[PDB]
Amino acid sequence: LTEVETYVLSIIPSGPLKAEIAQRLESVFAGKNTDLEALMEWLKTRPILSPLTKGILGFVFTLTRRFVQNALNDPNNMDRAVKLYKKLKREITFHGAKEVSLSYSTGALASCMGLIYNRMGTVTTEAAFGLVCATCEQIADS
Repeated sequence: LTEVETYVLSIIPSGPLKAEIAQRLESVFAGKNTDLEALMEWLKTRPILSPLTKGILGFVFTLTRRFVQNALNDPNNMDRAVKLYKKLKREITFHGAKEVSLSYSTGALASCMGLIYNRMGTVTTEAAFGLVCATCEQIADS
């Protein structure tokens, strides 16, 4: 979480929105804000954020919806996603997961988040965080 965050914020364009998001990630994290629905509707209606970025945030929040499924979602990316997912099912640590994921393209990583978002419980939370981190990192690096 505390690692994840700075990686997540790095793909948010500058402005008061970044602060709103950091604020919301932290209060969810801390179990202070428990209203996922109010949160998801809030996120769904945010301007500025690319659909992919909304989907990634939606995933993170769900971790800590059609617009998320569609955002995360070509066949080449889907094939690679399955191959990454095979590995992540076998990942128990955050860094193990992160290091493996970084070897895949942004499209494969997004699609892989998509796979897991329809199959929560098929990879551990640490693994899911690792994937989020790698995805954000690749996005920021371009």
